[PDB]
Amino acid sequence: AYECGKQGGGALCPNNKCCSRYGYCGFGPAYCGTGCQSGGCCPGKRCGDQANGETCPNNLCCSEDGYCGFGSEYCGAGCQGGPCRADKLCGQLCPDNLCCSQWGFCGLGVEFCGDGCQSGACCSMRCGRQADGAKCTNNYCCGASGYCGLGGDYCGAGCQSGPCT
Amino acid sequence: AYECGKQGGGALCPNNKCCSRYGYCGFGPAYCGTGCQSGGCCPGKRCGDQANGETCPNNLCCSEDGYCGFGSEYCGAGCQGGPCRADKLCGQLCPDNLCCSQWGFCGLGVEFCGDGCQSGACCSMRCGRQADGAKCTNNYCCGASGYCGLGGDYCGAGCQSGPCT
Repeated sequence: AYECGKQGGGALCPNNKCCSRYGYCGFGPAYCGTGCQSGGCCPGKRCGDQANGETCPNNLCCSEDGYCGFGSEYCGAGCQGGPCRADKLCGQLCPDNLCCSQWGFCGLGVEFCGDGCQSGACCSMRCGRQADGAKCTNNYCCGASGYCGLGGDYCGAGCQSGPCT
Repeated sequence: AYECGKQGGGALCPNNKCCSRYGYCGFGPAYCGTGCQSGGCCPGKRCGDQANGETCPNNLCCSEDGYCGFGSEYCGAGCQGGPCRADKLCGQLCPDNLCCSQWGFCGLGVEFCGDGCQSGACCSMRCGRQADGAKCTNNYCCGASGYCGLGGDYCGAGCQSGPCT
């Protein structure tokens, strides 16, 4: 029955719905208030230096004061995680599986994850006996056919390296 | 069994993991490639004026070209959705259940969703008998105790107004 959070295998709700303390999605005090696991919690979940380096779920911004939300108070000056308005440098893996572009910036989409992607959720990174025994970054699995990724297709049968099985 | 997407009741994967065409979370082409439902798809899902107004899952930014991603190419100049670097005004709902603050800006966290929140995922907007018959915004449900929200706690038993079941 559970939809989200610890009870639902770490799933997130869609469209910023709060995951209640019991593992169901919705809005209002029962979901977003005390015990809120993810989504648009009110107040925002603690993050960053104020929570042992935890990032915000759902790609929220971590404010200077270590709360998760959106808007200039969260993503602007002093933003310490998520989609901050400042460019995010990398070389230092990107947080939350963001791609480190050829040019050393974090993001998602082909400009970041496509050709020249260094790390994170790259589109097509080669590994294993297909790529000279090359290793995957981010502790991803090398798949049977020599692509880096995660999930059963890469970590399951024929997995060459990384956290197989 | 299913984790995400249509098969997983619309749930999102954590940490920008891609939801495969079969409703499982991971990275690499099997998950992020053709049929990718959410997460860090590559290429990014179509969005905005290139997808009938649809917004990016997981609060990704919609680029001016109508692709979902993060970084300056997506969130910066020309961004048409998600956590764009530009402030977003409201008064005119906010997209993706973002709160419209009393000052008419979209975001999440207490500065937006707390005192004076006009619409979206407000922390504690009163409604129903307890608020002299006041209505909820966003087609939310008014719960039995007179708070606006969504999910079984508000739309279920005791629901006063909005799309009760």
